[PDB]
Amino acid sequence: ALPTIPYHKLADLRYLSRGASGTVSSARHADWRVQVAVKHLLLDSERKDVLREAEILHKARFSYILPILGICNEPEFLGIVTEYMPNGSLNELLHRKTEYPDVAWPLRFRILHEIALGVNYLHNMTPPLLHHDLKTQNILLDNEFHVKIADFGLSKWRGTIIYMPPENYEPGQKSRASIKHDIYSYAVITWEVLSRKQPFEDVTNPLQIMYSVSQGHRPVINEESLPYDIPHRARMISLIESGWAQNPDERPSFLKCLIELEPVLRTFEEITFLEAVIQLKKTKLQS
Amino acid sequence: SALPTIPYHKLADLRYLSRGASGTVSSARHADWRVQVAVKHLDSERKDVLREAEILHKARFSYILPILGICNEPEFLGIVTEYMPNGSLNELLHRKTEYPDVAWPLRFRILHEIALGVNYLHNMTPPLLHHDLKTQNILLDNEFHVKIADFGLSKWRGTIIYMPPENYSIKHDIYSYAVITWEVLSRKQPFEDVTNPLQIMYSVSQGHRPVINEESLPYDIPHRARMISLIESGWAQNPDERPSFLKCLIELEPVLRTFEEITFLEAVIQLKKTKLQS
Ligand SMILES: O=C(N[C@H]1CC=C(c2cc3c(Nc4cc5ncsc5cc4F)ncnc3s2)CC1)C1CC1
Ligand SMILES: O=C(N[C@H]1CC=C(c2cc3c(Nc4cc5ncsc5cc4F)ncnc3s2)CC1)C1CC1
Repeated sequence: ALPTIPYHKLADLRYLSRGASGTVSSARHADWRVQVAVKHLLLDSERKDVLREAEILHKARFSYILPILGICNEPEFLGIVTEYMPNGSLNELLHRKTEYPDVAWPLRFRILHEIALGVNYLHNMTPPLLHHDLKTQNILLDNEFHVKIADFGLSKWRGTIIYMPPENYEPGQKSRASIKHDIYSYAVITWEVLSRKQPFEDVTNPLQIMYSVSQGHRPVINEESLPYDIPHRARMISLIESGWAQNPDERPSFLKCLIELEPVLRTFEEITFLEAVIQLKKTKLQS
Repeated sequence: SALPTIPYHKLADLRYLSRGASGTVSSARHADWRVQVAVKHLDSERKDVLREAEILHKARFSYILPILGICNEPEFLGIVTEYMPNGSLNELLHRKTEYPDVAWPLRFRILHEIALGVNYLHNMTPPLLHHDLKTQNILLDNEFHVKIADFGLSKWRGTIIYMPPENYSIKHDIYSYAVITWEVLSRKQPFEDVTNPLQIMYSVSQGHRPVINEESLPYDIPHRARMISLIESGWAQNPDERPSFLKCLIELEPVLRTFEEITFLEAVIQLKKTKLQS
Protein backbone atom coordinates (compact mmCIF):
# COMPACT_ATOMS: atom_id res chain seq x y z
CA ALA A 1 0.00 0.00 0.00
CA LEU A 2 1.43 3.33 -1.17
CA PRO A 3 1.97 6.01 1.52
CA THR A 4 0.07 9.29 1.34
CA ILE A 5 2.25 12.34 1.91
CA PRO A 6 0.56 15.53 3.18
CA TYR A 7 1.43 18.43 0.93
CA HIS A 8 2.64 20.52 3.88
CA LYS A 9 5.31 17.98 4.71
CA LEU A 10 7.06 18.95 1.42
CA ALA A 11 9.28 21.92 2.30
CA ASP A 12 11.34 24.22 0.07
CA LEU A 13 9.42 23.19 -3.02
CA ARG A 14 11.32 24.39 -6.06
CA TYR A 15 10.80 23.88 -9.77
CA LEU A 16 13.14 21.64 -11.92
CA SER A 17 11.41 20.81 -15.16
CA ARG A 18 8.21 21.02 -17.14
CA GLY A 19 7.37 18.67 -19.97
CA ALA A 20 4.39 17.03 -21.57
CA SER A 21 4.59 14.26 -18.95
CA GLY A 22 4.06 16.90 -16.25
CA THR A 23 5.80 19.40 -14.00
CA VAL A 24 8.73 18.24 -11.83
CA SER A 25 9.94 20.14 -8.78
CA SER A 26 12.34 19.30 -5.94
CA ALA A 27 11.57 19.39 -2.21
CA ARG A 28 12.80 18.16 1.16
CA HIS A 29 10.55 15.89 3.21
CA ALA A 30 9.93 17.54 6.55
CA ASP A 31 9.92 14.32 8.62
CA TRP A 32 12.19 11.97 6.66
CA ARG A 33 14.78 14.74 6.10
CA VAL A 34 15.69 13.64 2.56
CA GLN A 35 15.55 15.38 -0.76
CA VAL A 36 12.62 14.26 -2.90
CA ALA A 37 11.30 15.09 -6.33
CA VAL A 38 7.65 15.50 -7.23
CA LYS A 39 5.82 15.40 -10.57
CA HIS A 40 2.59 17.45 -10.43
CA LEU A 41 0.12 18.77 -13.00
CA LEU A 42 -7.86 21.49 -11.52
CA LEU A 43 -9.41 18.52 -13.34
CA ASP A 44 -10.90 15.08 -12.68
CA SER A 45 -9.71 12.96 -15.59
CA GLU A 46 -6.21 14.33 -15.06
CA ARG A 47 -6.22 13.22 -11.43
CA LYS A 48 -7.14 9.67 -12.50
CA ASP A 49 -4.21 9.54 -14.92
CA VAL A 50 -1.81 10.74 -12.22
CA LEU A 51 -3.17 8.10 -9.85
CA ARG A 52 -2.83 5.55 -12.67
CA GLU A 53 0.90 6.27 -13.04
CA ALA A 54 1.52 6.20 -9.28
CA GLU A 55 -0.04 2.75 -8.92
CA ILE A 56 2.07 1.48 -11.80
CA LEU A 57 5.34 2.70 -10.24
CA HIS A 58 4.29 1.31 -6.88
CA LYS A 59 3.77 -2.06 -8.52
CA ALA A 60 6.84 -2.00 -10.81
CA ARG A 61 9.41 -1.30 -8.08
CA PHE A 62 12.83 -2.62 -9.02
CA SER A 63 16.46 -1.66 -8.73
CA TYR A 64 16.45 0.23 -12.07
CA ILE A 65 12.97 1.83 -11.79
CA LEU A 66 12.52 5.29 -10.25
CA PRO A 67 11.42 4.57 -6.64
CA ILE A 68 8.06 6.09 -5.76
CA LEU A 69 7.91 7.31 -2.14
CA GLY A 70 4.25 8.33 -2.03
CA ILE A 71 1.36 10.26 -3.54
CA CYS A 72 0.37 13.72 -2.38
CA ASN A 73 -3.38 13.64 -3.08
CA GLU A 74 -5.16 16.59 -1.49
CA PRO A 75 -7.65 19.09 -2.91
CA GLU A 76 -4.86 21.68 -2.97
CA PHE A 77 -2.29 19.40 -4.65
CA LEU A 78 -2.00 16.22 -6.74
CA GLY A 79 1.45 14.70 -7.33
CA ILE A 80 3.83 11.72 -7.30
CA VAL A 81 6.73 11.83 -4.83
CA THR A 82 9.92 9.97 -5.73
CA GLU A 83 13.52 9.79 -4.66
CA TYR A 84 15.52 12.76 -5.91
CA MET A 85 18.02 11.89 -8.66
CA PRO A 86 21.04 14.18 -8.15
CA ASN A 87 22.58 13.67 -11.61
CA GLY A 88 19.54 14.52 -13.72
CA SER A 89 18.79 12.63 -16.93
CA LEU A 90 20.79 10.71 -19.49
CA ASN A 91 19.88 13.46 -21.97
CA GLU A 92 22.02 16.10 -20.25
CA LEU A 93 24.88 13.65 -19.71
CA LEU A 94 24.94 12.89 -23.42
CA HIS A 95 24.35 16.31 -24.92
CA ARG A 96 25.71 18.91 -22.43
CA LYS A 97 29.24 18.43 -23.74
CA THR A 98 30.82 21.52 -22.23
CA GLU A 99 29.69 20.27 -18.84
CA TYR A 100 30.76 16.64 -19.52
CA PRO A 101 33.59 16.58 -22.06
CA ASP A 102 34.40 12.92 -21.32
CA VAL A 103 31.95 10.12 -20.59
CA ALA A 104 34.08 6.98 -20.41
CA TRP A 105 32.85 3.89 -22.25
CA PRO A 106 32.55 1.69 -19.11
CA LEU A 107 29.95 4.07 -17.66
CA ARG A 108 28.04 4.32 -20.95
CA PHE A 109 27.89 0.53 -21.30
CA ARG A 110 26.76 0.18 -17.67
CA ILE A 111 23.97 2.66 -18.33
CA LEU A 112 22.91 0.66 -21.39
CA HIS A 113 23.03 -2.56 -19.40
CA GLU A 114 20.96 -1.10 -16.56
CA ILE A 115 18.30 0.34 -18.87
CA ALA A 116 17.89 -3.12 -20.40
CA LEU A 117 17.61 -4.78 -16.97
CA GLY A 118 14.93 -2.28 -15.99
CA VAL A 119 12.82 -2.76 -19.11
CA ASN A 120 13.40 -6.51 -19.05
CA TYR A 121 11.99 -6.54 -15.51
CA LEU A 122 8.88 -4.64 -16.62
CA HIS A 123 8.43 -7.09 -19.49
CA ASN A 124 8.75 -10.06 -17.12
CA MET A 125 5.99 -8.95 -14.75
CA THR A 126 2.62 -10.67 -14.25
CA PRO A 127 1.15 -9.27 -16.43
CA PRO A 128 3.99 -7.75 -18.50
CA LEU A 129 4.29 -3.98 -18.21
CA LEU A 130 5.07 -2.00 -21.38
CA HIS A 131 6.68 1.41 -20.89
CA HIS A 132 6.13 2.85 -24.39
CA ASP A 133 7.81 6.17 -23.64
CA LEU A 134 11.46 5.31 -23.31
CA LYS A 135 13.76 8.25 -24.14
CA THR A 136 17.03 9.63 -22.82
CA GLN A 137 15.04 12.36 -21.04
CA ASN A 138 13.30 9.57 -19.06
CA ILE A 139 16.45 7.76 -17.92
CA LEU A 140 17.47 9.42 -14.67
CA LEU A 141 20.85 9.12 -12.96
CA ASP A 142 21.27 8.70 -9.19
CA ASN A 143 24.15 9.93 -7.02
CA GLU A 144 26.58 7.36 -8.47
CA PHE A 145 25.06 7.46 -11.99
CA HIS A 146 22.98 4.28 -11.74
CA VAL A 147 19.86 4.19 -13.92
CA LYS A 148 16.31 4.89 -12.79
CA ILE A 149 13.69 4.68 -15.53
CA ALA A 150 10.99 7.33 -15.10
CA ASP A 151 7.75 8.65 -16.62
CA PHE A 152 5.19 5.86 -16.89
CA GLY A 153 2.44 8.12 -18.19
CA LEU A 154 2.04 5.99 -21.32
CA SER A 155 2.85 2.54 -19.96
CA LYS A 156 0.37 -0.23 -20.43
CA TRP A 157 -0.36 -3.63 -19.03
CA ARG A 158 -0.23 -6.45 -21.50
CA GLY A 159 11.92 14.85 -31.63
CA THR A 160 9.27 13.50 -29.29
CA ILE A 161 8.82 10.83 -32.03
CA ILE A 162 12.38 9.71 -32.61
CA TYR A 163 12.00 6.78 -30.24
CA MET A 164 8.66 5.63 -31.64
CA PRO A 165 8.54 2.68 -34.07
CA PRO A 166 6.82 3.48 -37.36
CA GLU A 167 3.99 0.96 -36.89
CA ASN A 168 2.88 3.05 -33.87
CA TYR A 169 2.62 6.27 -35.91
CA GLU A 170 -1.00 5.36 -36.65
CA PRO A 171 -1.87 3.28 -33.58
CA GLY A 172 -4.22 0.34 -33.78
CA GLN A 173 -4.97 -2.63 -31.56
CA LYS A 174 -2.73 -4.50 -34.04
CA SER A 175 0.16 -2.82 -32.18
CA ARG A 176 -1.65 -0.86 -29.42
CA ALA A 177 -0.10 -3.32 -26.96
CA SER A 178 2.86 -4.48 -29.05
CA ILE A 179 5.69 -6.11 -27.13
CA LYS A 180 8.24 -4.69 -29.63
CA HIS A 181 7.85 -0.92 -29.06
CA ASP A 182 10.33 -0.60 -26.19
CA ILE A 183 13.22 -2.39 -27.90
CA TYR A 184 13.00 0.07 -30.78
CA SER A 185 13.23 2.99 -28.36
CA TYR A 186 16.19 1.23 -26.73
CA ALA A 187 17.98 0.85 -30.06
CA VAL A 188 17.72 4.60 -30.66
CA ILE A 189 18.80 5.28 -27.08
CA THR A 190 21.78 2.97 -27.68
CA TRP A 191 22.76 4.85 -30.83
CA GLU A 192 22.36 8.13 -28.96
CA VAL A 193 24.50 6.95 -26.03
CA LEU A 194 27.34 5.63 -28.21
CA SER A 195 27.32 8.68 -30.53
CA ARG A 196 26.44 11.58 -28.16
CA LYS A 197 24.49 12.90 -31.15
CA GLN A 198 20.90 13.95 -31.71
CA PRO A 199 19.22 11.25 -33.84
CA PHE A 200 18.23 12.67 -37.24
CA GLU A 201 20.03 15.87 -36.30
CA ASP A 202 20.16 16.90 -39.97
CA VAL A 203 16.35 16.95 -40.39
CA THR A 204 14.66 20.23 -39.50
CA ASN A 205 11.09 18.95 -39.67
CA PRO A 206 9.88 16.13 -37.37
CA LEU A 207 7.17 15.13 -39.85
CA GLN A 208 9.96 14.60 -42.39
CA ILE A 209 11.55 12.25 -39.84
CA MET A 210 8.37 10.14 -39.60
CA TYR A 211 8.10 9.90 -43.38
CA SER A 212 11.75 8.78 -43.60
CA VAL A 213 11.41 6.31 -40.72
CA SER A 214 8.24 4.95 -42.38
CA GLN A 215 10.41 4.21 -45.43
CA GLY A 216 13.05 2.34 -43.36
CA HIS A 217 15.57 5.13 -42.78
CA ARG A 218 17.34 5.39 -39.42
CA PRO A 219 20.12 7.39 -37.76
CA VAL A 220 23.37 7.05 -39.67
CA ILE A 221 25.73 4.14 -38.98
CA ASN A 222 29.30 5.15 -39.84
CA GLU A 223 32.58 6.09 -38.17
CA GLU A 224 31.47 9.68 -37.66
CA SER A 225 28.29 8.60 -35.86
CA LEU A 226 29.78 5.61 -33.99
CA PRO A 227 33.55 6.09 -33.56
CA TYR A 228 36.04 3.29 -34.12
CA ASP A 229 36.98 3.08 -30.45
CA ILE A 230 33.53 1.94 -29.29
CA PRO A 231 34.33 -1.30 -27.36
CA HIS A 232 32.81 -4.27 -29.18
CA ARG A 233 31.75 -1.86 -31.93
CA ALA A 234 30.39 -4.42 -34.39
CA ARG A 235 28.37 -6.16 -31.70
CA MET A 236 26.80 -2.84 -30.65
CA ILE A 237 25.94 -1.96 -34.25
CA SER A 238 24.22 -5.37 -34.57
CA LEU A 239 22.28 -4.70 -31.41
CA ILE A 240 21.14 -1.28 -32.69
CA GLU A 241 20.12 -2.48 -36.15
CA SER A 242 18.15 -5.44 -34.89
CA GLY A 243 16.46 -3.36 -32.19
CA TRP A 244 15.14 -0.75 -34.65
CA ALA A 245 14.40 -3.23 -37.45
CA GLN A 246 11.51 -2.20 -39.70
CA ASN A 247 9.81 -5.55 -39.17
CA PRO A 248 8.73 -5.68 -35.49
CA ASP A 249 8.98 -9.47 -35.54
CA GLU A 250 12.60 -9.21 -36.36
CA ARG A 251 13.52 -7.19 -33.16
CA PRO A 252 14.80 -9.17 -30.14
CA SER A 253 13.45 -9.46 -26.64
CA PHE A 254 15.23 -7.58 -23.88
CA LEU A 255 16.24 -10.96 -22.40
CA LYS A 256 18.14 -11.81 -25.55
CA CYS A 257 19.76 -8.35 -25.53
CA LEU A 258 20.84 -8.96 -21.94
CA ILE A 259 22.23 -12.36 -22.87
CA GLU A 260 24.40 -10.64 -25.49
CA LEU A 261 25.34 -7.65 -23.33
CA GLU A 262 26.52 -9.66 -20.31
CA PRO A 263 29.84 -10.91 -21.77
CA VAL A 264 30.48 -7.43 -23.16
CA LEU A 265 30.01 -5.81 -19.76
CA ARG A 266 32.26 -8.44 -18.17
CA THR A 267 35.19 -7.22 -20.28
CA PHE A 268 35.35 -4.05 -18.15
CA GLU A 269 37.02 -4.33 -14.73
CA GLU A 270 34.53 -3.39 -12.00
CA ILE A 271 36.57 -0.54 -10.57
CA THR A 272 36.57 1.01 -14.04
CA PHE A 273 32.90 2.00 -13.66
CA LEU A 274 33.73 3.96 -10.48
CA GLU A 275 36.83 5.37 -12.17
CA ALA A 276 34.50 6.74 -14.86
CA VAL A 277 32.20 8.43 -12.33
CA ILE A 278 35.10 9.92 -10.43
CA GLN A 279 36.44 11.36 -13.69
CA LEU A 280 33.03 12.95 -14.36
CA LYS A 281 32.86 14.55 -10.93
CA LYS A 282 36.50 15.69 -10.85
CA THR A 283 36.40 17.44 -14.22
CA LYS A 284 32.99 19.01 -13.54
CA LEU A 285 34.18 20.28 -10.15
CA GLN A 286 37.26 21.84 -11.78
CA SER A 287 34.96 23.82 -14.13
CA SER B 1 1.10 -3.56 -4.02
CA ALA B 2 1.40 -7.37 -4.23
CA LEU B 3 4.85 -8.79 -3.49
CA PRO B 4 6.14 -11.05 -6.29
CA THR B 5 6.38 -14.79 -5.76
CA ILE B 6 9.66 -16.14 -7.09
CA PRO B 7 9.72 -19.82 -8.15
CA TYR B 8 12.71 -21.60 -6.63
CA HIS B 9 13.79 -22.97 -9.98
CA LYS B 10 14.42 -19.42 -11.21
CA LEU B 11 17.26 -18.99 -8.65
CA ALA B 12 20.45 -20.11 -10.42
CA ASP B 13 23.94 -20.59 -8.97
CA LEU B 14 22.85 -20.71 -5.32
CA ARG B 15 25.90 -20.45 -3.04
CA TYR B 16 26.41 -20.12 0.70
CA LEU B 17 27.10 -16.63 2.09
CA SER B 18 26.52 -16.75 5.87
CA ARG B 19 24.51 -18.51 8.57
CA GLY B 20 22.87 -17.00 11.64
CA ALA B 21 19.84 -17.22 13.90
CA SER B 22 17.85 -15.12 11.42
CA GLY B 23 18.57 -17.89 8.91
CA THR B 24 20.96 -18.95 6.17
CA VAL B 25 21.82 -16.41 3.48
CA SER B 26 22.77 -17.54 -0.03
CA SER B 27 23.67 -15.60 -3.15
CA ALA B 28 22.01 -16.39 -6.48
CA ARG B 29 21.35 -15.15 -10.00
CA HIS B 30 17.75 -14.66 -11.12
CA ALA B 31 17.29 -16.56 -14.37
CA ASP B 32 14.75 -14.20 -15.98
CA TRP B 33 15.72 -10.85 -14.42
CA ARG B 34 19.51 -11.40 -14.90
CA VAL B 35 20.54 -9.82 -11.61
CA GLN B 36 22.37 -11.16 -8.62
CA VAL B 37 20.12 -11.61 -5.61
CA ALA B 38 20.48 -12.71 -2.01
CA VAL B 39 18.08 -15.09 -0.28
CA LYS B 40 17.50 -15.71 3.43
CA HIS B 41 16.09 -19.23 3.63
CA LEU B 42 15.24 -21.83 6.28
CA ASP B 43 4.70 -24.40 10.35
CA SER B 44 5.46 -21.71 12.89
CA GLU B 45 8.63 -21.13 10.90
CA ARG B 46 6.53 -20.42 7.81
CA LYS B 47 4.53 -17.74 9.63
CA ASP B 48 7.62 -15.82 10.77
CA VAL B 49 9.21 -15.66 7.31
CA LEU B 50 5.99 -14.34 5.78
CA ARG B 51 5.78 -11.77 8.58
CA GLU B 52 9.32 -10.58 7.90
CA ALA B 53 8.70 -10.48 4.12
CA GLU B 54 5.50 -8.49 4.58
CA ILE B 55 7.28 -5.99 6.85
CA LEU B 56 10.12 -5.48 4.36
CA HIS B 57 7.59 -5.07 1.58
CA LYS B 58 5.86 -2.30 3.57
CA ALA B 59 8.96 -0.58 4.98
CA ARG B 60 10.61 0.08 1.58
CA PHE B 61 12.86 3.13 1.62
CA SER B 62 16.22 4.31 0.28
CA TYR B 63 18.21 2.87 3.24
CA ILE B 64 16.16 -0.30 3.77
CA LEU B 65 17.27 -3.55 2.16
CA PRO B 66 15.04 -3.82 -0.96
CA ILE B 67 13.00 -7.03 -1.03
CA LEU B 68 12.48 -8.53 -4.48
CA GLY B 69 10.10 -11.41 -3.73
CA ILE B 70 9.09 -14.41 -1.64
CA CYS B 71 10.06 -18.00 -2.41
CA ASN B 72 7.12 -19.94 -0.92
CA GLU B 73 7.12 -23.58 -2.08
CA PRO B 74 6.92 -26.98 -0.37
CA GLU B 75 10.67 -27.61 -0.91
CA PHE B 76 11.92 -24.06 -0.24
CA LEU B 77 10.95 -21.03 1.84
CA GLY B 78 13.01 -17.87 1.59
CA ILE B 79 13.06 -14.08 1.18
CA VAL B 80 14.72 -12.66 -1.94
CA THR B 81 16.48 -9.30 -1.72
CA GLU B 82 18.89 -7.29 -3.82
CA TYR B 83 22.48 -8.49 -3.51
CA MET B 84 24.77 -6.26 -1.42
CA PRO B 85 28.30 -6.69 -2.89
CA ASN B 86 30.20 -5.04 -0.03
CA GLY B 87 28.99 -7.13 2.87
CA SER B 88 28.22 -5.69 6.26
CA LEU B 89 29.39 -2.80 8.35
CA ASN B 90 30.69 -5.34 10.84
CA GLU B 91 33.27 -6.67 8.38
CA LEU B 92 34.31 -3.17 7.32
CA LEU B 93 34.94 -2.02 10.89
CA HIS B 94 36.68 -5.13 12.24
CA ARG B 95 38.64 -6.61 9.30
CA LYS B 96 41.57 -4.30 10.00
CA THR B 97 44.23 -6.09 7.94
CA GLU B 98 42.04 -5.89 4.87
CA TYR B 99 40.76 -2.32 5.57
CA PRO B 100 43.58 -0.46 7.37
CA ASP B 101 42.09 3.11 7.21
CA VAL B 102 38.39 3.74 6.75
CA ALA B 103 37.93 7.33 5.72
CA TRP B 104 36.11 9.49 8.22
CA PRO B 105 33.70 11.06 5.65
CA LEU B 106 32.47 7.61 4.70
CA ARG B 107 31.95 6.52 8.33
CA PHE B 108 29.88 9.63 9.03
CA ARG B 109 27.87 9.06 5.87
CA ILE B 110 27.16 5.52 7.06
CA LEU B 111 26.00 6.84 10.45
CA HIS B 112 23.80 9.43 8.74
CA GLU B 113 22.23 6.80 6.49
CA ILE B 114 21.49 4.35 9.34
CA ALA B 115 19.80 7.25 11.15
CA LEU B 116 17.82 8.26 8.05
CA GLY B 117 16.76 4.62 7.71
CA VAL B 118 15.59 4.15 11.29
CA ASN B 119 14.04 7.60 11.34
CA TYR B 120 11.91 6.51 8.40
CA LEU B 121 10.80 3.31 10.14
CA HIS B 122 9.80 5.26 13.26
CA ASN B 123 7.70 7.66 11.11
CA MET B 124 5.76 4.94 9.24
CA THR B 125 2.20 5.06 10.62
CA PRO B 126 2.09 3.04 12.52
CA PRO B 127 5.75 3.33 13.54
CA LEU B 128 7.97 0.32 12.91
CA LEU B 129 10.59 -0.56 15.52
CA HIS B 130 13.54 -2.56 14.22
CA HIS B 131 14.73 -4.04 17.56
CA ASP B 132 17.72 -5.93 16.19
CA LEU B 133 20.06 -3.26 14.82
CA LYS B 134 23.70 -4.31 14.91
CA THR B 135 26.66 -3.77 12.62
CA GLN B 136 26.05 -7.27 11.23
CA ASN B 137 22.63 -6.04 10.01
CA ILE B 138 23.87 -2.87 8.29
CA LEU B 139 24.57 -3.99 4.71
CA LEU B 140 26.67 -2.05 2.20
CA ASP B 141 25.79 -1.65 -1.49
CA ASN B 142 28.17 -1.30 -4.45
CA GLU B 143 29.08 2.27 -3.42
CA PHE B 144 28.93 1.64 0.35
CA HIS B 145 25.49 3.11 0.90
CA VAL B 146 23.61 1.63 3.83
CA LYS B 147 20.82 -0.93 3.57
CA ILE B 148 19.33 -1.96 6.92
CA ALA B 149 18.47 -5.65 7.03
CA ASP B 150 17.05 -8.39 9.30
CA PHE B 151 13.53 -7.46 10.40
CA GLY B 152 12.76 -10.85 11.99
CA LEU B 153 11.98 -9.34 15.37
CA SER B 154 10.89 -5.83 14.42
CA LYS B 155 7.51 -4.77 15.83
CA TRP B 156 4.68 -2.39 14.94
CA ARG B 157 4.14 0.21 17.64
CA GLY B 158 27.35 -10.46 21.51
CA THR B 159 23.79 -10.63 20.22
CA ILE B 160 23.03 -8.70 23.44
CA ILE B 161 25.64 -5.97 23.04
CA TYR B 162 23.05 -3.76 21.25
CA MET B 163 20.17 -4.40 23.71
CA PRO B 164 19.26 -1.75 26.31
CA PRO B 165 19.33 -3.10 29.88
CA GLU B 166 15.57 -2.71 30.55
CA ASN B 167 15.00 -5.54 28.04
CA TYR B 168 16.57 -8.41 29.98
CA SER B 169 10.19 -0.50 24.17
CA ILE B 170 10.22 2.72 22.10
CA LYS B 171 13.85 3.51 23.03
CA HIS B 172 15.50 0.24 21.94
CA ASP B 173 16.71 1.31 18.49
CA ILE B 174 18.38 4.48 19.68
CA TYR B 175 20.33 2.45 22.25
CA SER B 176 21.50 0.01 19.56
CA TYR B 177 22.46 2.98 17.35
CA ALA B 178 24.56 4.51 20.14
CA VAL B 179 26.58 1.31 20.42
CA ILE B 180 26.84 1.14 16.62
CA THR B 181 28.15 4.72 16.65
CA TRP B 182 30.77 3.93 19.29
CA GLU B 183 31.75 0.88 17.23
CA VAL B 184 32.00 2.92 14.01
CA LEU B 185 34.22 5.61 15.54
CA SER B 186 36.43 3.24 17.56
CA ARG B 187 36.67 0.21 15.24
CA LYS B 188 36.69 -1.75 18.53
CA GLN B 189 34.60 -4.64 19.79
CA PRO B 190 32.27 -3.32 22.50
CA PHE B 191 33.27 -4.93 25.78
CA GLU B 192 36.33 -6.33 23.99
CA ASP B 193 37.78 -7.62 27.30
CA VAL B 194 34.73 -9.89 27.99
CA THR B 195 34.68 -13.69 27.58
CA ASN B 196 30.96 -14.27 28.42
CA PRO B 197 27.84 -12.36 27.21
CA LEU B 198 26.41 -12.65 30.75
CA GLN B 199 29.32 -10.49 31.90
CA ILE B 200 28.14 -7.81 29.47
CA MET B 201 24.57 -7.94 30.73
CA TYR B 202 25.75 -7.72 34.32
CA SER B 203 27.95 -4.71 33.66
CA VAL B 204 25.38 -2.98 31.42
CA SER B 205 22.73 -3.63 34.08
CA GLN B 206 25.04 -1.68 36.44
CA GLY B 207 25.09 1.32 34.09
CA HIS B 208 28.45 0.47 32.56
CA ARG B 209 29.09 0.92 28.80
CA PRO B 210 31.91 0.46 26.26
CA VAL B 211 34.89 2.48 27.43
CA ILE B 212 35.21 6.10 26.29
CA ASN B 213 38.84 7.20 26.58
CA GLU B 214 41.82 8.13 24.44
CA GLU B 215 42.55 4.52 23.53
CA SER B 216 39.00 3.75 22.32
CA LEU B 217 38.23 7.19 20.83
CA PRO B 218 41.46 9.06 20.03
CA TYR B 219 41.63 12.83 20.35
CA ASP B 220 42.03 13.30 16.57
CA ILE B 221 38.56 11.89 15.75
CA PRO B 222 36.69 14.62 13.81
CA HIS B 223 33.80 16.09 15.83
CA ARG B 224 34.85 14.04 18.86
CA ALA B 225 32.89 16.04 21.42
CA ARG B 226 29.69 16.10 19.37
CA MET B 227 29.73 12.35 18.78
CA ILE B 228 30.52 11.45 22.39
CA SER B 229 27.58 13.55 23.51
CA LEU B 230 25.34 11.75 21.01
CA ILE B 231 26.61 8.29 22.08
CA GLU B 232 26.26 8.88 25.81
CA SER B 233 22.74 10.25 25.47
CA GLY B 234 21.74 7.38 23.20
CA TRP B 235 22.77 4.60 25.57
CA ALA B 236 21.60 6.41 28.75
CA GLN B 237 20.47 4.02 31.48
CA ASN B 238 17.20 5.93 31.85
CA PRO B 239 15.35 5.39 28.53
CA ASP B 240 13.70 8.82 28.87
CA GLU B 241 17.09 10.56 28.39
CA ARG B 242 17.75 8.84 25.03
CA PRO B 243 17.08 11.13 22.05
CA SER B 244 14.87 10.56 19.05
CA PHE B 245 16.42 9.74 15.70
CA LEU B 246 15.29 13.17 14.56
CA LYS B 247 17.74 14.72 17.03
CA CYS B 248 20.53 12.44 15.80
CA LEU B 249 19.90 13.70 12.26
CA ILE B 250 20.01 17.28 13.55
CA GLU B 251 23.44 16.57 15.03
CA LEU B 252 24.78 14.73 11.95
CA GLU B 253 23.52 16.98 9.13
CA PRO B 254 25.96 19.88 9.71
CA VAL B 255 28.82 17.38 10.04
CA LEU B 256 28.03 15.71 6.69
CA ARG B 257 27.75 19.12 4.98
CA THR B 258 31.50 19.70 5.53
CA PHE B 259 32.50 16.87 3.13
CA GLU B 260 32.98 17.15 -0.65
CA GLU B 261 31.27 14.51 -2.79
CA ILE B 262 34.58 13.51 -4.37
CA THR B 263 36.06 12.52 -1.02
CA PHE B 264 33.29 9.95 -0.50
CA LEU B 265 33.96 8.41 -3.90
CA GLU B 266 37.73 8.27 -3.31
CA ALA B 267 37.08 6.51 0.01
CA VAL B 268 34.75 4.09 -1.78
CA ILE B 269 37.33 3.27 -4.44
CA GLN B 270 39.96 2.73 -1.76
CA LEU B 271 37.67 0.22 -0.03
CA LYS B 272 36.63 -1.53 -3.27
CA LYS B 273 40.29 -1.92 -4.24
CA THR B 274 41.28 -3.28 -0.82
CA LYS B 275 38.65 -6.03 -0.97
CA LEU B 276 39.78 -7.15 -4.44
CA GLN B 277 43.41 -7.26 -3.33
CA SER B 278 42.41 -9.66 -0.52
O1 LIG C 1 16.87 19.59 -18.01
C1 LIG C 1 17.63 19.89 -17.15
N1 LIG C 1 17.61 19.24 -15.85
C2 LIG C 1 16.79 18.15 -15.46
C3 LIG C 1 17.51 18.01 -14.09
C4 LIG C 1 16.69 17.23 -13.16
C5 LIG C 1 15.53 16.51 -13.64
C6 LIG C 1 15.05 15.47 -12.66
C7 LIG C 1 13.90 14.87 -12.60
C8 LIG C 1 13.63 13.99 -11.65
C9 LIG C 1 12.53 13.26 -11.44
N2 LIG C 1 11.41 13.36 -12.37
C10 LIG C 1 10.26 12.56 -12.04
C11 LIG C 1 9.83 11.56 -12.93
C12 LIG C 1 8.73 10.77 -12.62
N3 LIG C 1 8.22 9.75 -13.39
C13 LIG C 1 7.16 9.19 -12.79
S1 LIG C 1 6.83 9.91 -11.26
C14 LIG C 1 8.11 11.00 -11.41
C15 LIG C 1 8.52 11.95 -10.53
C16 LIG C 1 9.62 12.75 -10.83
F1 LIG C 1 10.03 13.73 -9.95
N4 LIG C 1 12.46 12.44 -10.41
C17 LIG C 1 13.49 12.31 -9.54
N5 LIG C 1 14.62 13.04 -9.71
C18 LIG C 1 14.67 13.86 -10.75
S2 LIG C 1 16.01 14.98 -11.29
C19 LIG C 1 14.81 16.87 -14.93
C20 LIG C 1 15.26 18.32 -15.36
C21 LIG C 1 18.68 21.04 -17.30
C22 LIG C 1 19.52 21.31 -16.03
C23 LIG C 1 20.17 20.58 -17.21
O1 LIG D 1 29.71 -13.07 7.47
C1 LIG D 1 30.55 -13.08 6.63
N1 LIG D 1 30.35 -12.39 5.36
C2 LIG D 1 29.14 -11.69 5.04
C3 LIG D 1 29.39 -11.10 3.63
C4 LIG D 1 28.13 -10.90 2.84
C5 LIG D 1 26.81 -11.09 3.42
C6 LIG D 1 25.56 -10.55 2.72
C7 LIG D 1 24.30 -10.69 3.06
C8 LIG D 1 23.31 -10.16 2.34
C9 LIG D 1 21.96 -10.14 2.51
N2 LIG D 1 21.32 -10.76 3.68
C10 LIG D 1 19.86 -10.72 3.80
C11 LIG D 1 19.20 -10.05 4.85
C12 LIG D 1 17.81 -10.05 4.91
N3 LIG D 1 17.07 -9.43 5.88
C13 LIG D 1 15.74 -9.60 5.66
S1 LIG D 1 15.40 -10.57 4.27
C14 LIG D 1 17.07 -10.70 3.95
C15 LIG D 1 17.69 -11.36 2.91
C16 LIG D 1 19.08 -11.36 2.83
F1 LIG D 1 19.70 -12.03 1.81
N4 LIG D 1 21.20 -9.54 1.62
C17 LIG D 1 21.72 -8.93 0.54
N5 LIG D 1 23.06 -8.92 0.33
C18 LIG D 1 23.82 -9.53 1.22
S2 LIG D 1 25.61 -9.66 1.24
C19 LIG D 1 26.65 -11.71 4.77
C20 LIG D 1 27.89 -12.64 5.06
C21 LIG D 1 31.87 -13.82 6.91
C22 LIG D 1 32.33 -13.72 8.37
C23 LIG D 1 31.76 -15.05 7.85
